[PDB]
Amino acid sequence: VLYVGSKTKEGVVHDVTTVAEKTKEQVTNVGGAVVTGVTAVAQKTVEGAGSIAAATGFVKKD
Amino acid sequence: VLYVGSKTKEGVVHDVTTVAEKTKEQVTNVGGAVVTGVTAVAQKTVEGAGSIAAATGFVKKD
Amino acid sequence: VLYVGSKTKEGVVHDVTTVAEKTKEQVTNVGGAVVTGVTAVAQKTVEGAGSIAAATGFVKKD
Amino acid sequence: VLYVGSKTKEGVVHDVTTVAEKTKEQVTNVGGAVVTGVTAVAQKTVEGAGSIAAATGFVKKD
Amino acid sequence: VLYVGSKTKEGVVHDVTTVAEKTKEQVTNVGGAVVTGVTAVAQKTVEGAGSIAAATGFVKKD
Amino acid sequence: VLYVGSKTKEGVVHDVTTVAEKTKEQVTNVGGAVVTGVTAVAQKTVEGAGSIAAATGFVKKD
Repeated sequence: VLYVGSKTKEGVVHDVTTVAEKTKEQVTNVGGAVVTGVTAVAQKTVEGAGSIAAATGFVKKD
Repeated sequence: VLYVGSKTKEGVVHDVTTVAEKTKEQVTNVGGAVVTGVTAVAQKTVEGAGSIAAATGFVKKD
Repeated sequence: VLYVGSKTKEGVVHDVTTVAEKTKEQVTNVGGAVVTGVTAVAQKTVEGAGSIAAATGFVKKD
Repeated sequence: VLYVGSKTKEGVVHDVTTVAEKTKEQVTNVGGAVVTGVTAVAQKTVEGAGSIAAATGFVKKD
Repeated sequence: VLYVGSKTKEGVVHDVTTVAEKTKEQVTNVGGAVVTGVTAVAQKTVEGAGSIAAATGFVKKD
Repeated sequence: VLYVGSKTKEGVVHDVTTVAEKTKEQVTNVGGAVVTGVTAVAQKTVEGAGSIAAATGFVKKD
């Protein structure tokens, strides 16, 4: 194996643009999970049994 | 293996731009989790059983 | 293995830009977790059973 | 005018790959110009009368 | 004018890769110009009358 | 004018990779100019009349 003048990009996030203007936003939350923002997760390896990799807005009442 | 003039990018986040202007935002939260901001997680390796890698807005009432 | 004039970037976050102008933001929080800011986590290795790697806005009532 | 999370690329050259293997190449040159290599020119502005912008393999016997 | 999380690239050259293996190359040159290598020129502004901007392999017998 | 978390790249050269292996190269040169190497020129402004900006392999017998 050999790379010459190359580029590898395993597991990335880029160029996320969010323009929000003139916004009203009310939220009442009891017990649950409210997610209103921007999220960006970048993982190469996530190993494991029962694992929860990159949860967002999660409610687990086991 | 050998890299010449190369670039490797395992597990990265870049170029996240969020423009917010003229914003009102009210939040009442009891017990739960409210997430309104910008998040960026970059991990190469996350190993383990039952592991929770990069949770965001998480409520676990086990 | 050998790298010549190379660049490796395992597990990084860069170029996170957040412009916020003219913002009102009220938050009442009882018991839970409110997360309104910008977060950036960069880990190469996170090993362990039941581990919680890079939690953000977390409520655990086990 | 305003750019948000943008990219401008006025006048560029990129991703020029030339693989040459097992090559014999003889050149005799008298008076003239022999050009056998790879060239990449990138200019934003070249102004002027009679100007010669980015000549390659040029012979001028005025 | 205003740029937010932007990128401008007026007049650039990048990612020029030339792999040459097992090459014989003879050159006899009398008076003229022989150009066998890799060249990369990057100029933003070149102003002037009669100017020669980025010549490569040039013979001028005026 | 105002830049926030930005990048400007007026007049640059980058990521020039030249791998040469097992090469024989003979050159006889009388009077003229032989150019066999790698060249990279980066100028922002070159002003002037009759100017020669970034010549490479030049012979001028005026």
